[PDB]
Amino acid sequence: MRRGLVIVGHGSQLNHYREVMELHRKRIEESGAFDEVKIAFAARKRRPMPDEAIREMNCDIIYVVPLFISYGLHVTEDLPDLLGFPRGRGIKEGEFEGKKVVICEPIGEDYFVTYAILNSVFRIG
Amino acid sequence: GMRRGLVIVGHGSQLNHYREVMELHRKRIEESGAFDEVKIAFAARKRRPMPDEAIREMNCDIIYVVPLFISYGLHVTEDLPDLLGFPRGRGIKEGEFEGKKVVICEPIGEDYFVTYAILNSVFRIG
Repeated sequence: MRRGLVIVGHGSQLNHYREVMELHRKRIEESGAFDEVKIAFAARKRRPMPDEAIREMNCDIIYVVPLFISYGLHVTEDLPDLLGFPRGRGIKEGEFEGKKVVICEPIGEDYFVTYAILNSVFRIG
Repeated sequence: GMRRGLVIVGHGSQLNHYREVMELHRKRIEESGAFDEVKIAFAARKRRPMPDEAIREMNCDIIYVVPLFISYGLHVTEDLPDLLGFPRGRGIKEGEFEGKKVVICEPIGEDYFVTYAILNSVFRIG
């Protein structure tokens, strides 16, 4: 099957943020775990918006991952509104111009982010 | 072996889930034993505790201040160093704050652990 990923970020006035999104895009695309990998933004009218990434992708299922720490306003309101998806917390399985689309949970709670905190001190790799 | 502390510095939210995420990271690292002390603080919209207050509560040689942020944005390059009286800009920053050694570390954004966290929002292992 063809499985898609869209990474949805906040963006920033400073360039580093977009550059970080492109870094994960490239790392994940070159791994081959998904057939298609794109980035999108969910704040400040930043482009691409999630709908623009999704419309370009020809996949049987597309996962949208919020690159955000918590269930806040951007994740529970801005992102769902942008997709026409339900507001609030939790994973959301939906259809979007006849494609299957699942918004995932924010990364914040993951043990890998605990480890990223540790590794900001330990600098392993 | 030196007395090492960690201050995790976050953005916060008008909703509750950010504070609980911060608390969960603090609690995980406290129980792991990796550091002598772990505290949380905030670097947006006058949120509390601020980094200066977390540090003043700490009994350590060195304190590593870790930005819980994706990038070197306005919060990382302006708010966080202003709240510490450190100069603005990119990069790691090491100095002293009222007599204790403080290292502002890099934000977590570029870590391979963030790439894997992205993968695990999909794969949901653990």
